[PDB]
Amino acid sequence: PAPHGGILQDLIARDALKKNELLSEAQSSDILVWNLTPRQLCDIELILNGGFSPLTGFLNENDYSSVVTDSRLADGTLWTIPITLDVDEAFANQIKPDTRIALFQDDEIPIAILTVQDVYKPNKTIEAEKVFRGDPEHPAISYLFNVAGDYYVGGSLEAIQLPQHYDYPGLRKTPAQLRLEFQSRQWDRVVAFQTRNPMHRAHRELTVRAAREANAKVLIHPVVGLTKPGDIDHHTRVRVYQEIIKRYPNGIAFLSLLPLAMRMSGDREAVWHAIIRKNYGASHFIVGRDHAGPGKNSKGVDFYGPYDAQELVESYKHELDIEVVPFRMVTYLPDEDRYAPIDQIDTTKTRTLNISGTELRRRLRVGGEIPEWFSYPEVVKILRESNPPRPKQGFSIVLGNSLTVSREQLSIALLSTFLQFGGGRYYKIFEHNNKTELLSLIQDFIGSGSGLIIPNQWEDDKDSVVGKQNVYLLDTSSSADIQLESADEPISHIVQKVVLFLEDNGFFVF
Amino acid sequence: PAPHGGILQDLIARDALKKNELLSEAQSSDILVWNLTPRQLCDIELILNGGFSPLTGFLNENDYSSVVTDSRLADGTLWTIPITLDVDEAFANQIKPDTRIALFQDDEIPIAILTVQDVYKPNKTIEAEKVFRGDPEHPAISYLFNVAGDYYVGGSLEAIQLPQHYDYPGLRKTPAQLRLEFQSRQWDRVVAFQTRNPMHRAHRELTVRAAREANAKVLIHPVVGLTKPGDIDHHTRVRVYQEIIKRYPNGIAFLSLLPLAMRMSGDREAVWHAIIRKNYGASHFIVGRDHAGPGKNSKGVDFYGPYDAQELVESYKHELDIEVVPFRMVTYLPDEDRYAPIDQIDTTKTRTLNISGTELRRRLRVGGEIPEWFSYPEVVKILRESNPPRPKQGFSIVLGNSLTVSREQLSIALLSTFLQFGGGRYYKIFEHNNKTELLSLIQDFIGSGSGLIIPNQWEDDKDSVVGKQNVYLLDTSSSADIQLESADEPISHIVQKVVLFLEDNGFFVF
Amino acid sequence: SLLPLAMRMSGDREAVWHAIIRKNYGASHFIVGRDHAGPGKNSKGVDFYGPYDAQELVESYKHELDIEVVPFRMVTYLPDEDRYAPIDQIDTTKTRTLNISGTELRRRLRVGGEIPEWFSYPEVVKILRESNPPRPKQGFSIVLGNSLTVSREQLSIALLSTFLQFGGGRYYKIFEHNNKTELLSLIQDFIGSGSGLIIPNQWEDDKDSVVGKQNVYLLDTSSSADIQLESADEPISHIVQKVVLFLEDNGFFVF
Ligand SMILES: Nc1ncnc2c1ncn2[C@@H]1O[C@H](COP(=O)(O)OP(=O)(O)O)[C@@H](O)[C@H]1O
Ligand SMILES: Nc1ncnc2c1ncn2[C@@H]1O[C@H](COP(=O)(O)OP(=O)(O)O)[C@@H](O)[C@H]1O
Ligand SMILES: Nc1ncnc2c1ncn2[C@@H]1O[C@H](COP(=O)(O)OP(=O)(O)O)[C@@H](O)[C@H]1O
Ligand SMILES: [Ca+2]
Ligand SMILES: [Ca+2]
Ligand SMILES: [Ca+2]
Ligand SMILES: [Ca+2]
Ligand SMILES: [Ca+2]
Ligand SMILES: [Ca+2]
Ligand SMILES: [Ca+2]
Ligand SMILES: [Ca+2]
Ligand SMILES: [Mg+2]
Ligand SMILES: [Mg+2]
Ligand SMILES: [Mg+2]
Ligand SMILES: [Mg+2]
Ligand SMILES: [Mg+2]
Ligand code: NA
Ligand code: NA
Ligand code: NA
Ligand code: NA
Ligand code: NA
Ligand code: NA
Ligand code: NA
Ligand code: NA
Ligand code: NA
Ligand code: NA
Ligand code: NA
Ligand code: NA
Ligand code: NA
Ligand code: NA
Ligand code: NA
Ligand code: NA
Repeated sequence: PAPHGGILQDLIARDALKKNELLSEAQSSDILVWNLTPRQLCDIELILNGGFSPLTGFLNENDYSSVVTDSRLADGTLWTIPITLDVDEAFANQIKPDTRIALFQDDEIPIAILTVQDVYKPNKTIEAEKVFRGDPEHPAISYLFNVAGDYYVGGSLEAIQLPQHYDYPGLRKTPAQLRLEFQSRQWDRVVAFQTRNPMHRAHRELTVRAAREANAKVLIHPVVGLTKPGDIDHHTRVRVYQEIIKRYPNGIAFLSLLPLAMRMSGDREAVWHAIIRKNYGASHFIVGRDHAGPGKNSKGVDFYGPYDAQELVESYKHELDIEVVPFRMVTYLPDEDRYAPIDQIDTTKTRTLNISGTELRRRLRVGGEIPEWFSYPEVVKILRESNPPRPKQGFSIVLGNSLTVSREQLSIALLSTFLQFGGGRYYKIFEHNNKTELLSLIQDFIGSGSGLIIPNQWEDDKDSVVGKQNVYLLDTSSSADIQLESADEPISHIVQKVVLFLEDNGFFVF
Repeated sequence: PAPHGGILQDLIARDALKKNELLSEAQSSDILVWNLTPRQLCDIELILNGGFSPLTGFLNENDYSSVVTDSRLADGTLWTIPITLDVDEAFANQIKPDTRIALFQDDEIPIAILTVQDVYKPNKTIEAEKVFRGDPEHPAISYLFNVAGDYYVGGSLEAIQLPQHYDYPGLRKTPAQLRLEFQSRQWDRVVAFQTRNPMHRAHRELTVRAAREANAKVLIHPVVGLTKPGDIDHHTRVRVYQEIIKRYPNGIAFLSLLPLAMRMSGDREAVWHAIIRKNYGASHFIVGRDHAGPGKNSKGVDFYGPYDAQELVESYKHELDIEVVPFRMVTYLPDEDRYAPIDQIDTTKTRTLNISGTELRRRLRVGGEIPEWFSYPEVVKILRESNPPRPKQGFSIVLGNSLTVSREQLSIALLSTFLQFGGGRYYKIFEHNNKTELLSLIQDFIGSGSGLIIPNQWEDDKDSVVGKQNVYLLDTSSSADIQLESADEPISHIVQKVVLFLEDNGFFVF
Repeated sequence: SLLPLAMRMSGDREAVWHAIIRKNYGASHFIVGRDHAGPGKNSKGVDFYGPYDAQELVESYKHELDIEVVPFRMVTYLPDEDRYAPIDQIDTTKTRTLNISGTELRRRLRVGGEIPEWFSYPEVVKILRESNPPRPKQGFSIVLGNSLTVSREQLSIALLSTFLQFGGGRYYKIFEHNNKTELLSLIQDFIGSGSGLIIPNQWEDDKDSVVGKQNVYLLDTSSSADIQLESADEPISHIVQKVVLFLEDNGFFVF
């Protein structure tokens, strides 16, 4: 179909003969400069290549406002997710309309020149409530208040180059490129599948049913920009994707990475995804159970209904101009050894089985087996590889402040004890001396699979610097992970408590 | 047999009723204090428990001198290795005979009180030449000039407690304890086997032949103090030992760890080992090929003859008072599938096979297979565990100073590139800013299996702080590990050069 | 078809006989390969019959036998071509051959050694191993020599308790024969059953014939003892180690 708005806004192509000129300007000693944030680098790349057609810059207050209260741009164009350039009060104060800002990446690569139209201070509460449904735990809302700048700068863009990427160099197809790919193959019907997790049997089966139902070729269009905090990294996922694609019949599917920054905005996001995919050249778009949803909040309540996205997309049907292929929960059928949409089976006279993400996360962490029927073995291998079971995980033991025994001696005792177990983990007594340059390394080591023995706590003001994962506190405090009987407890006693704690949590296996 | 000199000098036992008193003195605000070095902690523990009988303190100039030129103590007692308390000029200058020094461990645990007899400044060249054969590459000589203090403090000792150890708590038997062990079992003939490497098939067979020839039980008495730089760590070895001991027939062998600090002093060391083992209660002592030798120097010449130790031990035969069980190179016989002393086979009409240490080190580093006939599979598994093949090893890439491209961008490019390979390694751009507190972590990460991308070199004055292993230099310099064509070489070009280099070196396997 | 014939191992004469027998049984052709019906070599290593004496004798009686003889030259293995063939059809010069002799096979079976996939079929080898078990599965007997001066009762118990701790499936017993042949004749039944027997003392020479010498070892100071003691009064623990290591050296024990 035609790109949203009718015109593919590939500004890289549009501004080709301006490149050298824009470049010089971007590099002048007088232009105002803003180094894009991660999500901003994600958004700007989708703007500059026509992925966000009709957009051609970041939303001004007029367009922004309409998107928030209307799910439409000011001119009425269907558009549900606001794409804005969020800056701080400091930077904002130097901006005036007509001003031109050079937007850099990594403070080194000139990306584009923004021509300021306005500078407004959005009401984050409204955006939170109206666009993301107001639950404070919602990924988009937390980002909105905890990461996003408080001032939005609207304005038109002029492309210099798309953000730089040194990984998966040829796989990040642009709308024009993809469109050219489908064309060289004479693909006039393509059903796109969005995804931010690894693909298992259910997915392969669901995408193939789609391909069969729609009579169209398959485009595995995974998101490699920004997803949900805690998701599997995209590298591991690309591997999973490249492997699973080999399970489809020869010549039926194409893999292209989308550098989109998700919002986990359930239904609104689905509408947005469809618009994006249309721009990229797709004729059909899959929308399954809880599309783009962030699951449930800590209270166990749903951020979105399992089919809210499908319903919203359906209501915008005659406007989207891209065919939606909706799916009901695709589950496993033991007795027939096959998958199928839940709406096609009698959940009464047929048994179903389902390993949820939580359940999978758990198996991977315990080294548990994952059913041959659940996912393909190569996929699971890749997953285990970057999401190792406890006996391969790193950790850190912190000698609480309440501790009254010799910290030096207790440290050594823990070190020498861990050492005898053997098994391949690296251990170290890590003294941070409250130096954040050190505190920031604690997780790098845990991430490397190492066991760190930390002689003492760090200032509360520095706590943010440290990644709490696999970081256990040894103290008499009720809120200690490994609680001591008393601050003066004999070392050997403490050592056993710690060993048994770590062994009870899978770090040690004898 | 009786301990050397006739009296077991278990000073812990001797000074039992002085402990509280010595303790108080050691902790007085007026006594001179010296924190023992690693080798000194190894030596003092062998002195305090009677392992170095007849010694009861560190050698004074008279005794030291005799050992160096006579291989005997001043009184004529056969003794080949000098055991001295080496301190620096600063400390030495505060010492006077009759002075009492409190010797601590980790600046916290009071070990003993030394009563100074003298303070002399040895001629390290004579000791080097006369005791260790003068080759500068010799482990004991290098230590002598590079680590040992320049002033020796002779004097008698008074025990407070043996150095503290939190690992393998019950396995470090003292001479008295071991003697009691052998006794409770009614072992009146025990052949001891010294070792600082892992034990393979040859070892098991040779120690069993010894047990059969000598009609004695087997004592696997491994060194866990200090050995040769580069040796397998003692923890990995203790595991190897505890595993291999299960291959001997039920009730024939005993394992006890010896906290001795080796000198790699070939023949002199063998004589010493025999004296030590006798003190510990052994009736027989094995002395095989190149006993306690450090191999060859970089020039490929032998530090000691393959049987120099056997010959020296043989010349001191009637003095040692402990039976020596000599062995000729024990090798493998393919066709008969068995091991045997080289002196018992016709190297003419029978074929032999031998995987040397170098060869083994190599296989372990490439992930190569180790013959079922060479070592036991569990042993090899443990070895692989702590001596992982390249695809599991950590490394560091250093952006040379000559580099002219963007260091930030090249770093990110290398990061993103390594990331796509997947496979379990952790990567990080590590900025040290010449801070030694950071430089000193480079090897901790390499040791943890991580790949570090270092944006720039460090001051030459700080070079010592970093462990050179798996640390590669990317530069135009002729002496660069990964040599660049030119300082301005395009990033993608550099990235490929680095990738292929790492892949050529086993770090990456596709 | 099974032939209840009692062989004579009479090489060439026997081959002629076999042909006559097979003809009676209805055969039209009879194979006569290398060293047909020969008993190998005597202890001195000399051949009882030439490798082809049988073929030659059969050939001389050719027109009388009235049954066709199909002679074969040593059929051997060819590694590089992975196939068998008569030695007379290959150039033992430009082609390499391999051969696992009976002795060699007997040996592998006794040590639990592997037998090449190319030598025999795996099911065959399994069946062979089953009834010709490797040493760690074999039975044996230790005999406390007459020269022994230590307590026979105590040494017996010591050996019993020691073997017991090794575990692994073998059955052990102190077997007193009291020179009764009805008992001596059971020694091999037990060895044959895989058991380890500890025999407190020797048996009269007149009864020696009654016992099957296989896997029966003599512990004594005598020069002709299988496990030689240093002295008749050697302490028990010392003797026990000597015996254990002897048995382990002979594959009976594997740790
Ligand atoms: N079991 C399932 N049944 C139907 N649809 C599914 C199922 N699992 C995943 N999907 C759909 O696959 C697509 C991508 O899956 P996933 O990455 O987990 O979520 P997201 O929608 O956040 O990208 C979504 O449209 C989702 O609704
Ligand atoms: N293949 C061998 N043949 C003969 N003796 C050997 C062999 N391997 C090891 N040994 C002997 O085993 C003992 C311990 O071996 P090792 O740990 O390698 O050396 P070290 O003497 O430095 O502890 C030494 O007496 C050594 O000479
Ligand atoms: N490798 C061989 N090459 C040629 N002939 C063989 C070979 N092996 C066995 N034969 C022949 O197979 C027949 C039966 O073999 P075998 O049972 O070992 O001997 P026997 O003649 O005593 O029954 C004999 O004719 C023998 O010569
Ligand atoms: Ca704010
Ligand atoms: Ca729900
Ligand atoms: Ca207390
Ligand atoms: Ca010096
Ligand atoms: Ca040599
Ligand atoms: Ca140039
Ligand atoms: Ca012959
Ligand atoms: Ca006697
Ligand atoms: Mg990009
Ligand atoms: Mg989902
Ligand atoms: Mg100690
Ligand atoms: Mg050696
Ligand atoms: Mg035959
Ligand atoms: Na249309
Ligand atoms: Na910079
Ligand atoms: Na509100
Ligand atoms: Na349709
Ligand atoms: Na709903
Ligand atoms: Na538990
Ligand atoms: Na003596
Ligand atoms: Na201290
Ligand atoms: Na020599
Ligand atoms: Na003597
Ligand atoms: Na002797
Ligand atoms: Na090479
Ligand atoms: Na003949
Ligand atoms: Na006839
Ligand atoms: Na014929
Ligand atoms: Na032997």
